[PDB]
Amino acid sequence: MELALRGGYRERSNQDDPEYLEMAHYATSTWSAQQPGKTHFDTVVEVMKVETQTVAGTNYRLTLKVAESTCELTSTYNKDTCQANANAAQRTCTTVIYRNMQGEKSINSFECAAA
Repeated sequence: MELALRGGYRERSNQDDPEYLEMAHYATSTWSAQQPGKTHFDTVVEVMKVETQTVAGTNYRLTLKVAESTCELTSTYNKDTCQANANAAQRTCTTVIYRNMQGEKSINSFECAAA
């Protein structure tokens, strides 16, 4: 559930693999569903930075711009149907998704800066 190392992240391009965006939506929708007082999913406006660290498993550290979606938590999250309005408050969130060598992923951390 963790890969712990100081330094050793390598920047990757957000243009080079569609999985970074998929993982960003996974992390954002999953995290926001767990938050108190929340009525709607948060969604991913942009993957701003991608960095990865690998030993056997891999950490994906994604720096995201996130905003409240138009989808209620009582509905099923859909990445291409739950977009944020331009006037919704945006914030920067950083998430580390840990995927073990055998392909199982979890959200090791998800932290948002204030708007």
